[PDB]
Amino acid sequence: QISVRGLAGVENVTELKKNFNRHLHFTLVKDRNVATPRDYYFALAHTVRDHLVGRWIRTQQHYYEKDPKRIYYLSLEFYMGRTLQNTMVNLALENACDEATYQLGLDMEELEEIEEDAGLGNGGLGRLAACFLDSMATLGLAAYGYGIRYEFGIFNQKICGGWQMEEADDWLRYGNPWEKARPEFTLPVHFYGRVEHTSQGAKWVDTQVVLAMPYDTPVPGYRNNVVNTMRLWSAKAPNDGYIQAVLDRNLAENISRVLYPNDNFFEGKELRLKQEYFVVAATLQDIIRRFKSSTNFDAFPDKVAIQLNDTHPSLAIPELMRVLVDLERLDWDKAWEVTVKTCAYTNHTVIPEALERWPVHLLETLLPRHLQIIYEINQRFLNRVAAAFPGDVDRLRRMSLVEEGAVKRINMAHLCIAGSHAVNGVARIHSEILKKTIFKDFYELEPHKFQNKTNGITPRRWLVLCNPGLAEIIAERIGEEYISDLDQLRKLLSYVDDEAFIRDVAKVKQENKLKFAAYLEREYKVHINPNSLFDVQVKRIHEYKRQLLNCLHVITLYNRIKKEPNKFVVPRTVMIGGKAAPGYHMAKMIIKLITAIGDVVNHDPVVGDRLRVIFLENYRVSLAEKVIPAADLSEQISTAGTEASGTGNMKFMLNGALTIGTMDGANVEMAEEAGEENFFIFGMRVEDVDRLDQRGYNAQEYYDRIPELRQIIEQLSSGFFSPKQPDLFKDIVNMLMHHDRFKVFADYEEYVKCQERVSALYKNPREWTRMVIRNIATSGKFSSDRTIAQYAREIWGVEPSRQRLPA
Amino acid sequence: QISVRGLAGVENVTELKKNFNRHLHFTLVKDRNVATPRDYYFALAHTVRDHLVGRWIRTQQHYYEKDPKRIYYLSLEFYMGRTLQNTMVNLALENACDEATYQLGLDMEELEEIEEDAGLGNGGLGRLAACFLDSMATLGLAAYGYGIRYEFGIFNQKICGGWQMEEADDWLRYGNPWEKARPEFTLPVHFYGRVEHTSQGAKWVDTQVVLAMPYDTPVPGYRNNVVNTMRLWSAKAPNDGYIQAVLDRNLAENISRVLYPNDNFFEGKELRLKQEYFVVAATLQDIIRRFKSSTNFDAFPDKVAIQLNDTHPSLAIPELMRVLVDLERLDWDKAWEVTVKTCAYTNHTVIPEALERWPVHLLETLLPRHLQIIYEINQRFLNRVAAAFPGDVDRLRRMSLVEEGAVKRINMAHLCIAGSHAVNGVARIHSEILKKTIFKDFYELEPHKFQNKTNGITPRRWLVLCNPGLAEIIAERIGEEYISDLDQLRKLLSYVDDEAFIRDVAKVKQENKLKFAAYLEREYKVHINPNSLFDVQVKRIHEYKRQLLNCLHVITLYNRIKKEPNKFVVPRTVMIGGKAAPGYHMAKMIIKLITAIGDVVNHDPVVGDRLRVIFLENYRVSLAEKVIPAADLSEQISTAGTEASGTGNMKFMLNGALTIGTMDGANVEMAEEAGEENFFIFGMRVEDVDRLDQRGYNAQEYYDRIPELRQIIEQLSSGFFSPKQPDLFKDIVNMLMHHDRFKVFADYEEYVKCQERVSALYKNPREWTRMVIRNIATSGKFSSDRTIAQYAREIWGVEPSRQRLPA
Ligand SMILES: Nc1ccc(C(=O)NC(=O)N[C@@H]2O[C@H](CO)[C@@H](O)[C@H](O)[C@H]2O)cc1
Ligand SMILES: Nc1ccc(C(=O)NC(=O)N[C@@H]2O[C@H](CO)[C@@H](O)[C@H](O)[C@H]2O)cc1
Ligand SMILES: O=c1[nH]cnc2c1ncn2[C@@H]1O[C@H](COP(=O)(O)O)[C@@H](O)[C@H]1O
Ligand SMILES: O=c1[nH]cnc2c1ncn2[C@@H]1O[C@H](COP(=O)(O)O)[C@@H](O)[C@H]1O
Ligand SMILES: *Cc1c(COP(=O)(O)O)cnc(C)c1O
Ligand SMILES: *Cc1c(COP(=O)(O)O)cnc(C)c1O
Repeated sequence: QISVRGLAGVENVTELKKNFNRHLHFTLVKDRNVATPRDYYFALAHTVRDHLVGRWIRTQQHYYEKDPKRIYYLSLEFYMGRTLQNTMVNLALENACDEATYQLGLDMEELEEIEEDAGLGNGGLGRLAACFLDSMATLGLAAYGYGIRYEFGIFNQKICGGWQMEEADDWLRYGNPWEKARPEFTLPVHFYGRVEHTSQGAKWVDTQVVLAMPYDTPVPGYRNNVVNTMRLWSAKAPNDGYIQAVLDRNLAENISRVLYPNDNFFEGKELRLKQEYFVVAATLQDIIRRFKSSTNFDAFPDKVAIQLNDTHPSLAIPELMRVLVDLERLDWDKAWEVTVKTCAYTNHTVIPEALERWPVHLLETLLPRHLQIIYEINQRFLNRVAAAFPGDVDRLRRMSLVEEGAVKRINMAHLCIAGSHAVNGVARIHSEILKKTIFKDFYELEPHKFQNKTNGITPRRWLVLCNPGLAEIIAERIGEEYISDLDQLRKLLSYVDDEAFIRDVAKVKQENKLKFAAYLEREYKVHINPNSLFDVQVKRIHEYKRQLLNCLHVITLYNRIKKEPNKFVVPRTVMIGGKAAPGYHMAKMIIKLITAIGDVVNHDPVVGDRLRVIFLENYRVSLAEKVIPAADLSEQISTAGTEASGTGNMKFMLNGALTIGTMDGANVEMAEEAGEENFFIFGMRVEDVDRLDQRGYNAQEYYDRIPELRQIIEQLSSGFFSPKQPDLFKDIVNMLMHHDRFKVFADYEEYVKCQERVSALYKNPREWTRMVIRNIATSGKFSSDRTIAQYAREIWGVEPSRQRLPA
Repeated sequence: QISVRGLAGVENVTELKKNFNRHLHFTLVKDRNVATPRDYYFALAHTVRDHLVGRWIRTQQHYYEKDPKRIYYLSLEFYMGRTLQNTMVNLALENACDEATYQLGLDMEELEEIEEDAGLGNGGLGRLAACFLDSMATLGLAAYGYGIRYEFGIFNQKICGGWQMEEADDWLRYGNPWEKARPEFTLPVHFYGRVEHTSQGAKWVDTQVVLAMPYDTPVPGYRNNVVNTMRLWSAKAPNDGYIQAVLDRNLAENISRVLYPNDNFFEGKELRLKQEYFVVAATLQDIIRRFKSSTNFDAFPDKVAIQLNDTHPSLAIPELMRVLVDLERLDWDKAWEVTVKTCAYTNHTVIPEALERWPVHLLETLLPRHLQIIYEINQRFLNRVAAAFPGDVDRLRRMSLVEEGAVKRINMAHLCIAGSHAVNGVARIHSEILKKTIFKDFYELEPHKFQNKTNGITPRRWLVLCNPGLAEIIAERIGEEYISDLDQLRKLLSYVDDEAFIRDVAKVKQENKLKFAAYLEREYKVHINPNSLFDVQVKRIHEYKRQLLNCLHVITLYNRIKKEPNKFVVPRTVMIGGKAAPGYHMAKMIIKLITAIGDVVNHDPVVGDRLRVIFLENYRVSLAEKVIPAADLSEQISTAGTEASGTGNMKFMLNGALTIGTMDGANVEMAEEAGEENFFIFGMRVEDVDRLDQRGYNAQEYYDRIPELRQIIEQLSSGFFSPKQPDLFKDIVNMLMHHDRFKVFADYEEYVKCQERVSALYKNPREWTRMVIRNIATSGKFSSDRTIAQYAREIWGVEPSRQRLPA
């Protein structure tokens, strides 16, 4: 036992054991002689869940009595990962459960590995929602997460012949012990139909109804006895040839069947639009119901805050208007005032292909009334623009919520800005770019709406839970208070010259690496050298994230070794992992290239154990918890101006890895906090990128001037990495040479040079560790508690509280 | 409190209460201030379920240790109804739970009404399976019920404008506390593919796989601590555009989506065939697995008995052969010997349109290997016939498993007889008819195979549970032993002249009628006179059951009243209820006719409260438990030779109703047991029916000779019962006059006369009750415990046991 895991009291352990046996018997209907590890996992899960119940019921009862302003976080993604360990940590039950299971003859880690990840998200945006829920509970806010209970989350990735294969993520197969179905709270959602204009107001009729059934999952705060709720909706068909009619119910229920895995290119698919309205319509009725139980909607914004995670739930704006105007009978102007003061929008990217632009004909058929409301919103908004900038007809077309052209579309981002009192970017540089480029016109019209809220990650899951060894040595010296006040890590700077601490920091990292190296062999049968530098790049596969630039460096290292075999080089294990969206051809070709490189490099006798290339299969939250604590070097190399913020970068910094990256997204603030001397910065800044675009990017120039780069391209073209299929990577070479929107070649030279400096420092164990200490010590700003406290104070208008609850 | 409901001990009640509160808190995650009646129902349900667990685990553990011969009852239908009260009764917890809930300020009856019926059956055949499970557990047999877990059971019937409307039976919406999912025991089921003939045996390849996930439901015996299992399979797709692929999983899972409600006409639908193989394939693998854990399959028949409930699971025969021959490598002759000794078949009807005759092209595409096995079975069987009856070529074509003609079909009944060591009818007269007509050729070839097993009903649900008042007065005089030894009711004959008993029997019936009369107003807002004779006919709507004959009598009574308004007539409340299969036009027209008659009769001032016609909506198991105890007259009027047995008839006899009926099915044995003087028998016997068919049935003859009958037909034709739609019932009149396969007119005169005798007896309260006592006293033979004991001894080769288990 380690301290930060709580106390293992005698009667506490005694109680856990009897309840464990009680659940195995009564709940699982099992007996010790036939129970399997999975059965034991569920017994433990139900045992821990029991401890949540009392707190969950009184927290909600408390909000009913106090009636504080309620925060509603709307998102179509909640990348939760596993729940068991996180629950024990927040309830201070980890050591007790560890002891209790030990006495029962069971290994708790083994049991924890049985839980399926709740992968209801694609990557950053979904995981941000998850960290936010944790921080909002830890800060005592009356917050509710609202989304969709997908029967199938992000697909499980299988690598066959070096290619990605997608497999259904049937995460509910064995059941979900954490959720509680609330069929009694089912609500109706309407689709299609037509709008009738009677004497007194518009009426939406002849609609098809789909029921929204909620499932509640508890969200425990960190040791403050606060347990908030994450409510996820499931689609159900109303009960009203016979056989075919029953079988056709599936049509309606398909709405909550699966998570769309396309995080790169917006697809105007009808099913996706249905999902977006489904979550919005059910959620708003729930919100209003709770409000009416606290008819003067003037106080609505004082009791309700709705945060839109990107434009995915943007229909909340016209839906709130529909309800207030059509159902509650408020006049337009009043309803609009309430709507704007209630809603706030968060943008996550400036890349055009990711922005939602719904075809008018789709909204016309599916949501006829909302389209009319959107047109009216646009009309009134443009009248305001026309009055502020008389005669500027071009601005009018640019700011319109309706885009003209081949097919008319609705720009959901413009809709969100017009209908929100606050719009924020997720990193200082990103928020600035929003004001200077993409949303410049809106900023000039309403400057007060634009804010910045730099992202963060929760130190519970991303430190205490996944790196107990590091959390312990830190606590030994500054206490446990930093876990909910991460800024305290700064006190660690006074230990940068402490020989003992330096030794412990390095020991923990070594232990994490051996632990991960072992895992690689157990569950994947691959052998790596634990003494090599762990060079890691894990995140979804995208051209802008430039996994390709990493590949070029790897090949360069390989070619240099083959050039001078007996020359010493710092050993490296290069790990790249991440999923590619199913229809993203280039991303899939990049995964293939990575494995192809490994096939050559990992079997070259001359290389030995000096260089290894491994593709981490099925990267997901639970895998991130294993690899991040074991990393030495974090690759954050997106083209300057493309990664809005990034969050994986923060996870690595908090866990003892140094960072090599561009001045993009949050990397800028990270370097600023730790000091540029303690970061491995390289490449073009946003300004350099622009200037290059003015001139015109010509990749051929770099190819002609850099011999090493030329050699790599020729190897790719000639089939050096694909003997049986010589032209296998022709698409990659053609993209790099003629239409690379992300300028991979432009940063190649500086990148390779920077990597040499990384290797130089790694050769000096003591100085590498001292730099690590300086990074960990200054990672405090990146806690989602800080992010949430800012949202609370500057956007929602509520004060966070660290005050514990009762028992 | 009443005796037969067990003791309400102090610490037993104390324990139930604390566990009730524990579940409401920890399981339902609720608090007393927001809990609804449904929440209380679930808390109680989980509380009672807890008491089942210990017994369930040791009963199964016991079978593993003793290793007795195992009985497998295969059925595509299990009409279970509600489980809460039945569980309390069998566990002797009813009074304790009643007291415990009372002390908590709750009414247990109210809570019991919240449970949804598990309606996984159509009628008699499905309910028989349910009663059988109860008796097998009560008799200590190591029995397992195997079927399909339909997401939607028999449709809920709504009557709109007098017409039947079907509504999806979403019985799992709020969850099922009685079942335990066993995903760890999932098995693969194969479909389609092709057969490869290699060197060593045939091979079924290129198949599509569908997973079978089992859900176990406990089946408690009556106070013997035995808890058997009913295992129901659910269809799941294997995990191996992306979105569409995931959505298409529904195709595979549609197999267990809904129960086919067509109990009248066989439809060769592919989905139904898939359901039949699905249950058979998953079940047999489970059976074999359990056997191999008890490779000499010679002892297989000594450890396994498979009972086929009708031909629906007949594929078990060729599937067992497939496994033994193709997988286990036994030679054909040996495998066949094992198969025959293992399987037994039960027939439920002689009506040709109900018999399963699958088109060869369907089996050819879906189950190619089974078709080959069936052909081989047929070939060897016909060689035996040819040898026993040399030169009888006609017999060869008649007995073939393959029917020639427009489209080749497989006669599943012939397959079942050839592959079973026992074939039984469900009532003496039915079994005889099987041997004389439909299966005459098979009987002559193998007389030893044919048996009779007269049906029965369980006295727990059909007496103790639904009629506690009657069960109590009986117990007061002869004890409680009759509940599991129904033959003891005969001792009641010595009380036929007991003035006290006569008074109590009549009092209970009166109380049941007032109780039902009240229910009719509460949940259906209809007022009836509790002092009238309750004339009831409840069962599925079929032409052979002749609800139409009942209608003719009702109209006759109405016309007689209108004829002589001031003439005294015994008051009657005629209740008819039952569902019509969705595609059965005539059955739906009959329901409409019933309501139409009520619309006229119930609003005629001259009739007053002397005659009322009510159609009991949504007849199902839970409704049967309410109306049967309240009935005075039971209508069992099927055309002689058409109702194989009937079971509703037995339920009425056990609950104090007199019976008016034909000498059909079990009615014959019932009259034989009680004495014909104590039964209201009328109409043609089977012999009379045949003779009429020889001559030729001419309905016109009856129409011309019976004035009262002529008047009714003219009223129907002229639109007397359908003013706005004069020809609404032209199809009914046309059927009755020109093509009535069931000779409604032929029994009309005798039926009306018999009904007059019923009314005459009802006018003498004392003599009516004495006759009732003679019926109840002789209903012992109709307990499913007797039926099951006979199956056990004469077919399965096992001895029933009344010995209790431990605790
Ligand atoms: N239709 C979709 C569906 C999903 C996405 C999506 O997942 N997008 C992202 O995750 N974006 C990521 O969200 C993170 C959290 O703010 C940022 O730090 C990161 O820079 C951004 O790229 C984008 C569009
Ligand atoms: N394809 C199907 C589906 C369902 C059925 C069906 O439910 N049949 C019956 O219920 N038949 C009934 O089964 C009872 C139990 O033995 C008998 O007493 C009764 O006489 C018989 O008609 C018949 C064919
Ligand atoms: O009418 C009410 N009376 C008492 N408590 C209530 C009432 N409505 C809500 N509550 C409490 O408030 C919690 C919040 O429920 P919500 O509507 O899901 O937010 C409930 O679980 C109850 O504890
Ligand atoms: O290998 C075994 N060891 C000990 N008990 C067993 C074993 N296999 C089955 N059992 C017991 O037998 C019960 C019957 O399981 P079944 O296979 O579903 O019939 C199980 O719940 C166990 O109690
Ligand atoms: C933190 C996280 C992300 C986001 O990583 P970035 O490098 O910021 O894109 C994506 N996936 C998982 C599973 C994560 O844990
Ligand atoms: C007993 C029962 C039946 C069978 O009734 P019969 O009159 O024999 O056809 C049908 N339905 C239900 C719900 C039953 O309880």
